[PDB]
Amino acid sequence: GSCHIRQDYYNIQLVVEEKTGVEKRSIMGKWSVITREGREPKLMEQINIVSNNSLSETYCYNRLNTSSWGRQPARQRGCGQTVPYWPGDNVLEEQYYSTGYWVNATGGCQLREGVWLSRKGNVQCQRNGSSLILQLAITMEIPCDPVET
Ligand SMILES: *[C@@H]1O[C@H](CO)[C@@H](O[C@@H]2O[C@H](CO)[C@@H](O)[C@H](O)[C@H]2NC(C)=O)[C@H](O)[C@H]1NC(C)=O
Ligand SMILES: *[C@@H]1O[C@H](CO)[C@@H](O)[C@H](O)[C@H]1NC(C)=O
Ligand SMILES: *[C@@H]1O[C@H](CO)[C@@H](O)[C@H](O)[C@H]1NC(C)=O
Repeated sequence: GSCHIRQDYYNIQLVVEEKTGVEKRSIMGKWSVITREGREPKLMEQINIVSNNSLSETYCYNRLNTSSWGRQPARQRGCGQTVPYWPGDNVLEEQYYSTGYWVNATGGCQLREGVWLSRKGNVQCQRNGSSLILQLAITMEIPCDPVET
């Protein structure tokens, strides 16, 4: 994925174990939470590179299958929409965990069976005040609440 070298202003404080998902306070690990100035925190993989004719490190927002973590995200996003996680949701393109980081996930934009998070979809609804648009496959449960209060 997108890679960026560590800058001296980065204050890396959180590492996550790839398979187990254990979070620990540390400055250094294979998967670390990186917050580039202004940007959302992201879990990034340390990768070996050649840069300016020398061996080095960089950090890349690479895909990570979080199934073995055995814990759910607080939000997910895919196909240009970000939604709260509701139990029953499928894995989307990225997952946000409550300690505070996005993970590049292994899913897509199918939120439930036959229900896609699609900006050009046919159903508008909300989850906890957050607006979303769904595309439904051809009864069908709508996994969200009406916009009317
Ligand atoms: C999640 O990570 C994957 C790689 O693990 C990213 O996919 C690659 O993105 C780069 C550009 O950044 C392309 O050159 C590659 O062809 C893509 N595929 C692979 C298999 O490497 C993906 O873009 C990342 N997703 C997000 C949302 O950042
Ligand atoms: C992620 O891992 C789980 C457990 O091994 C597996 O069932 C699932 O298919 C994996 N997802 C992808 C996209 O490989
Ligand atoms: C979001 O809404 C659902 C259903 O309306 C509810 O079950 C859930 O507790 C809400 N979550 C929060 C954080 O309010």
